Order: sequence, then C-alpha cells, then structure tokens
Amino acid sequence: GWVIGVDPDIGGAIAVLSPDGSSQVFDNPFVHIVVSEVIRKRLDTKSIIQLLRGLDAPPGTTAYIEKSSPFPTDGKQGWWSTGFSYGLWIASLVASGFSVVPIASQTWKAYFGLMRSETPKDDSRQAASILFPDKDQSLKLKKHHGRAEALLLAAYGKGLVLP
Amino acid sequence: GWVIGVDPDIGGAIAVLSPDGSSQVFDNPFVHIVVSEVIRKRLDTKSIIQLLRGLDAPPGTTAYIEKSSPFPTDGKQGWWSTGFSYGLWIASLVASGFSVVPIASQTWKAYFGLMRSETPKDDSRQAASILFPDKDQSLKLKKHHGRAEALLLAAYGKGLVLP
DNA sequence: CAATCGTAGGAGACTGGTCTCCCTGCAGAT
DNA sequence: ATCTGCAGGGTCTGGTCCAGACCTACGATTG
Ligand SMILES: [Ca+2]
Ligand SMILES: [Ca+2]
Ligand SMILES: [Ca+2]
Ligand SMILES: [Ca+2]
Repeated sequence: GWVIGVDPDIGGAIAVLSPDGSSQVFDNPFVHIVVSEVIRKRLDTKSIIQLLRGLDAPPGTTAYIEKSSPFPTDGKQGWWSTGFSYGLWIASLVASGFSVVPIASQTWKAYFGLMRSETPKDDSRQAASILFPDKDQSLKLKKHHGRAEALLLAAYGKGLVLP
Repeated sequence: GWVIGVDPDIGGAIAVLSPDGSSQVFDNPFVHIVVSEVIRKRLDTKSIIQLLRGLDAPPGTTAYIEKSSPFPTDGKQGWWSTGFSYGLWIASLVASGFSVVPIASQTWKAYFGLMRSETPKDDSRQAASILFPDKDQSLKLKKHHGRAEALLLAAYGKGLVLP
C-alpha cells in the first residue's frame, strides 16, 4: 500500500502514502542560481536524491508524476524549466528504485471532479484536506496547492475516493 | 584521475577517460514515444542509469556536461527538450555519485581553438580523432559529432592538449 | 513572508562591452 | 541508413479526427 505522488514544478512537492494510512508531503527542494546575470529558482538535485534515499518507501513503489504540458502561449523559459524539472525528477525517481508513471493533470482532476473549477488551486487544497485531514494544517495557505497536488496524485494512485 | 564528458542531447554521448589513457564513448540511449499524434525521440532514463552504474570511474569522478543554452530563435519544443535532456542527465550523474560540472560550449571550443569555424561538427570530429586515434573508426561519420563532443568535453576536463 | 497581477521573456565567457554558442523537428534525396 | 535542408512548432484523454480540457516561469507591486 505504498504510493508516491510528485508535482515536479518549482512550487511543487512529493507525497508519500504508507499502508497504514499515514502520509508525508515535502516541498520540492530548490536553490537560487545565477542565469544571465539574474537569480532564478532551480530544483536542488542533490537534496531531492537525498530525500528519495531517506524514504521508507520500498524499491519498486510506484511514483505518479504530473507530466509537463506547457501552453504554446507560455514563454520559452517556461518550456525549458518545465522540461528540466520533469527530467530531473524522472531520473531521480528511477535511480532511487521507483517505478515511474506519468499522469496528465486532466486525468487526476477528472477523477476528483475538479475540472472546469473557477478556483482550481483552492479546490485542490480542499480535496487534499478531506482525503488527508491530518495534513489540514499543512494546506492552509494558497501557496500550498503544490502540496495538495502531490497528495491528490498519490491518492489517485492509491485508488482513494472522496466521501 | 577519471573524467567523464557528456553531450546531453539526443544525438549526444557520454565519454569516459581512465587515468591510464584508454577512452570509452557511448551514444546516448533513447526511445521513440508518442507525443501529440507523432513519434519523438526521448532519452532512455533506465538505460542511462544502467550505463552509469556499469562505469568503473569511482564516486567523486568529475563529470563535465555541456550546458544547455538554446538560441532565443529556437522553438519552444527545442527549449523543452534541451531542458529535459539536461535535467535527466544531471540527476542521473548525481545519483550515480559523480561530481557534476557544467561547461559552456564556448569554454571547451576556445580551449581547443575551434571557435568561429565554418564546419564546427567536422572540426570536432577531426580534433577528437587526433586526441583519441583509436576512436577513429567511431568518428568517421558526420552524425558522429556527439561522440566527438563528449570526447572533447572529457579531454577538456583532463587537461589534454592538441599537438 | 504571502498574495496578486501580467506576460511569455537567451545565455555565456573574458566596473560594462563584445562576441560567442547551440538545439529540435520534420521533409526530401540518395 | 546517412545526409542535407529549413523553421522554430502544444499536448492530453477519450469518445478513425477532434472536442475540450490542462498548465508553467518570471518578474512586478502590495501588504
Ligand atoms: Ca500542476
Ligand atoms: Ca504546481
Ligand atoms: Ca553540443
Ligand atoms: Ca550534440
């Protein structure tokens, strides 16, 4: 009963669901780096692999990861960064012994009846709250939608149902 | 000691120099995948990790990797792929215990005096052949530039000089 | 630190200037 | 297969193509 869920973006997170119902969710580690004489955020490769090595999740545990489908109206930098975060997470998860399953956001949103929402990120946090009430405190802020995403991805993988 | 050189893109390659002088170079493993109704080539995560784990270079071996820097005039698909390749390789290298050092193409080309060449890819292959004569049979085709790049990036990190 | 808003953008090496560098993706011809 | 050439491009899930859905990065200003 082990499932991992990853929202790989910069504001994303990794969630881990244990057989006994317990869950953990961690903000994606990032660093500030110099690019074209400005500072940009980038996922912290060594920290992520350090995180994944310290999980009690056994090797072979399925990880569900949201696939990057950036909009054509998004800038080239957005396309590069979402590509880069996707690749860094995929390899980190495979190298750590996990079976990787990409999932489009329409898939898990459709499973939880969240498509076409007027406030998708607040609704994401509400759903994760109801599926994981012990993470309620860790979902209070609007900036926590990444923790919720990761949690809903894992819930999707586990087969959980909203009441 | 040991030096790794990686050209990270789809036509790219990984080179490995031993302290004893013997060199190895392998084409980047890739797979065909469906994207938006067409086939696209994509680096093969599990093969890369499988490859890295089979190397004899010890942990802490420095891995020089070519820094992604797509042209602003390149398409957004190009921006995403180079980002993805770059992220998949970095994480793979870190997970295998290597110390990753990103190098701009201008740095290794200037070292070997290859800047502002009208046939850069031919030139790379000729220099790699001079630097690694037993790799001559592996550099004879024009599509082999990636092998040569990887070899020249590694030759840069080892401090080898052209005659 | 937490939120909202608008747009979609190069980056890199040797007191700023100047010059450099790819890649993807798709079609064709042999 | 190898190469040359040229432009810079969404992608996804699901019910013979296509509808209708989905972000993200990167800076600003507000407190
Ligand atoms: Ca998302
Ligand atoms: Ca997110
Ligand atoms: Ca290159
Ligand atoms: Ca290359």
